[PDB]
This record gives sequence, C-alpha cells and structure tokens, in this order.
Amino acid sequence: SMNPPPPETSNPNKPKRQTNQLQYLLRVVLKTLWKHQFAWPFQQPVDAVKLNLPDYYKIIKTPMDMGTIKKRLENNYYWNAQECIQDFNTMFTNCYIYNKPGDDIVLMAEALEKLFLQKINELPTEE
Ligand SMILES: Cc1cnc(Nc2ccc(N3CCN(C)CC3)cc2)nc1Nc1cccc(NS(=O)(=O)C(C)(C)C)c1
Repeated sequence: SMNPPPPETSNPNKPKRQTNQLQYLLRVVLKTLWKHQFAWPFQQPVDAVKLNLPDYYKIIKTPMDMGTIKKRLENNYYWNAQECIQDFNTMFTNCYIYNKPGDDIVLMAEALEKLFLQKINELPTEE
C-alpha cells in the first residue's frame, strides 16, 4: 500500500553549484522532455496506492522522477551535471527493471531515453 516519502529536493548540508551545463539541463533537456506526449508517467513520483501496485516500492528502492529532478535543478541541488544525468539514468533504469520489455510504459521511457541521449549530446562544454 502506502507511498514512501518522495526523494529530497533540498539538503542544506549538501554543497551546491550552478554550471552552464546544469542550466542547459533545466532550460533545454528537462523542459523538452517534460513537454513530450509520453512524459506524464514520469512527471511525479509513482503513486503506487492509486495505481494498485503494492509491490512497486518493494522492488524499486531508489525511486526517481522528472518532477523531483526538475525541483532539484530549480533549487540548484546538484554539484555538477553528472549528478543530474545519474538521476535521469536511475529513472529510466527503474522503469526497465520493474516492467516487461514491450509494455506501454517501457515504450514511453524508451522514447524519452532516446530523446534524452540526443539532447545531452549537445550539452555545452563545462563553463
Ligand atoms: C514511471 C513508471 C514506471 N512503471 C510503471 N508501471 C506501471 C504502471 C501502471 C500499471 N497498471 C497495471 C494495471 N492497472 C489496472 C493499474 C496500473 C502497471 C505498471 N508506471 C510508471 N508511471 C506511471 C504509469 C501509469 C500511471 C501513473 N500515474 S501516477 O503514478 O498516479 C502519476 C500521475 C502521479 C505519475 C504513473
């Protein structure tokens, strides 16, 4: 049943930075993916209660979603771009772990992942 607390979006004792890459990750990469027709399952933490998936957080112990990432970027939570890319990678990987190849949700993630890889290919060099 119940949902866990969502991942933190602020941590006062974590060092933070703004870099041009992190700017780009928010203004271009996240904001492009966000507007995609297949984005909505990934825009917030999985609501396992509403979905009647009581084993979701039994299996997925490092949950991640674009809603969390968006807020992290907005709050300058990250030290560098790679920390943020890792959160995207976790989100995709979680999807592929929990679901079956060819499930609709996997097709949705895959469309987003392909687009994600296209967009980070154009990440500007650091500073
Ligand atoms: C990111 C993600 C990864 N995996 C899955 N798997 C999944 C979802 C639904 C099902 N159904 C199976 C039988 N059926 C009757 C109910 C549900 C099976 C597997 N889902 C995801 N995201 C995702 C998929 C569908 C719906 C929502 N909505 S949500 O969590 O309430 C909100 C609006 C907060 C994002 C969110």
